[PDB]
Amino acid sequence: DEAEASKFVEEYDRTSQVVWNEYAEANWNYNTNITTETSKILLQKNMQIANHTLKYGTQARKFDVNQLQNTTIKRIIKKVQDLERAALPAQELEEYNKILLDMETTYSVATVCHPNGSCLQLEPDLTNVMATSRKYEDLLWAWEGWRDKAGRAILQFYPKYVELINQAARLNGYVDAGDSWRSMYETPSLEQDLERLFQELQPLYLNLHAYVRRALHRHYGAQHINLEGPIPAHLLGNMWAQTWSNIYDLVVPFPSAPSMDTTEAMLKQGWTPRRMFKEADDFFTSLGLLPVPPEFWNKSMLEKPTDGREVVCHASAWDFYNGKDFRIKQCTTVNLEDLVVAHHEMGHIQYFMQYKDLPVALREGANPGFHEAIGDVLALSVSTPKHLHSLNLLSSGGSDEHDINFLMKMALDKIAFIPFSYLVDQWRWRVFDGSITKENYNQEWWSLRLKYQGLCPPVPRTQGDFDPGAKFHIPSSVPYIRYFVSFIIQFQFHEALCQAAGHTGPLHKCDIYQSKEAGQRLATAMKLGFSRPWPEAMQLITGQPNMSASAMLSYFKPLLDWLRTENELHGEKLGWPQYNWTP
Ligand SMILES: O=C(N[C@@H](Cc1ccccc1)P(=O)(O)[C@@H]1CCC[C@H]1C(=O)N[C@@H](Cc1c[nH]c2ccccc12)C(=O)O)OCc1ccccc1
Ligand SMILES: [Cl-]
Ligand SMILES: [Cl-]
Ligand SMILES: [Zn+2]
Repeated sequence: DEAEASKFVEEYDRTSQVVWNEYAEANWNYNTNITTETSKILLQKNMQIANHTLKYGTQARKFDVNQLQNTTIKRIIKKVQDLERAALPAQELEEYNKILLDMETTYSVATVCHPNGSCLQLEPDLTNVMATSRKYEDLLWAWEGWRDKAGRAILQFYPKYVELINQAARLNGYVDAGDSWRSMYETPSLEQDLERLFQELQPLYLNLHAYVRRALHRHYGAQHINLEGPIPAHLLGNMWAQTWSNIYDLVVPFPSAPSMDTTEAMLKQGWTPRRMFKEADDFFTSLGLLPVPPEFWNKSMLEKPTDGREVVCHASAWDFYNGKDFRIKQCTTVNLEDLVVAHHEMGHIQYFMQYKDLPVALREGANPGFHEAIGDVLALSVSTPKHLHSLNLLSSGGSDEHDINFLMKMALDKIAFIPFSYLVDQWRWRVFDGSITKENYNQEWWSLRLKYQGLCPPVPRTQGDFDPGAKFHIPSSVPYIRYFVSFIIQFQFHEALCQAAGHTGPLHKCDIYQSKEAGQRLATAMKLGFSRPWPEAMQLITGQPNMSASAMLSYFKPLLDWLRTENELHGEKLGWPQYNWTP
């Protein structure tokens, strides 16, 4: 029993390193150059990894996990018993593989053109229209156009995807795919936990929603904005209305206090994509944390290719499973937004390197949310006026008005995201559990878009529309609740790391730069990887075991007070009692 289990673990680990390393590069070649050849080679490398997973997964299932003495060994074998997609019969496996590939390619090659012959890709073209245009009709063209081309074209694949991913999940002992996804957190109370955490941030979100709805009322006209209704989903400076910081100019609390154009400030002093990752590297090393290998700089795709290549532009960070080769792939634009994104990517990279000496089965974040949180934590300190001024991207800081402005900028990004990141997998769990059918995909999406976010589609939805398909993580099959957890827990990390750094006074003024006390708590948690249940890693960073929104609420507390006063003086109905309103 016990000695065979130890040998199995070792054999699995060394062989997976080879098989997963070979898969990583084939997958990289498809991502950095979408062709029919790299698509073929990947689908073939899917079959080799499936063979490995099946061989070792079948053998792991003959071990009684219950009889196993060693805790680490027992936790590995149990994980290896989950074949995931490899549990599918050969014919379904290759269909599910082609489906996943066809959804990725469809999303990534989608363009939106005018009759004049000019066509727009999502990054950077449609993305810039969403962020900078203040014309109702232009935003609507980019918003509808993206959903017409990407969303609609994903719909032919999705019901077959749901069937196959669910089947593989049943074959691994789960009730459905969303059940398999939720189990990554190892928390039976998970749904309740997240629901409570969502309700905690309701008052702060409803007040932000009401404040911004008024500002859109000012700008876009009383005829197009309902002050008791949902906000049209194309007016928030982002394609999915998931973050609202790009319309900051429309909502500035104190316009008498102008802040530098951080983007033109980056362009003015000749910031590059390379510079942005070099600065993220520096923030990571300032904490006493690992620098990126030299190899990283030679192998990563830090900017969008210009040699006429078709790519997956939605960013990702890569582990090639040898402990040396880690890469980022980003279609980077020189702005504050992608500087924050670069840090997110470098936190994934830092995580790979921190747990690189664990068995591969344990080479994961404490939970998926821990992995998304790490780069966002540093980025919170980066985005402070103090630190931005030190990068020469600002000129100051000080007055309670600059404070409210900075906090508003932060809330338009962080608070606005809470209902959205909660939504996606609420929709998807109900698609997976069978309660939402292909008949109700879209209607149920907008039902939740209304309920949680207070948004309405600017144009009524017709038959054949599949608006979830216009969002990366859906055709790409990436779980989303990881980002909801991340946004809550990053402020907990921030609060506790600020305490270690000896920050007194308001949390939003904290800048953990160069703190070896902050660095030590992240490194100690990250080195665990997936070895222990996550409340341990949570305890190690924050001195306690639970997820809480209190650290986030504390950070925005001065904004909540300002929003309440400001909304109360404008007589705003919080929420959307007239929910059925459509523009
Ligand atoms: O890079 C990814 N994952 C990403 C996307 C991906 C997943 C799977 C296959 C292919 C690609 P991303 O989250 O970095 C990633 C790439 C750019 C931002 C991130 C994102 O998606 N964010 C969400 C949420 C979001 C909105 N605004 C922001 C701002 C900052 C962070 C997140 C965020 C989004 O909808 O785009 O995976 C790293 C990893 C490997 C192994 C174990 C654990 C983690
Ligand atoms: Cl949508
Ligand atoms: Cl997840
Ligand atoms: Zn991420």
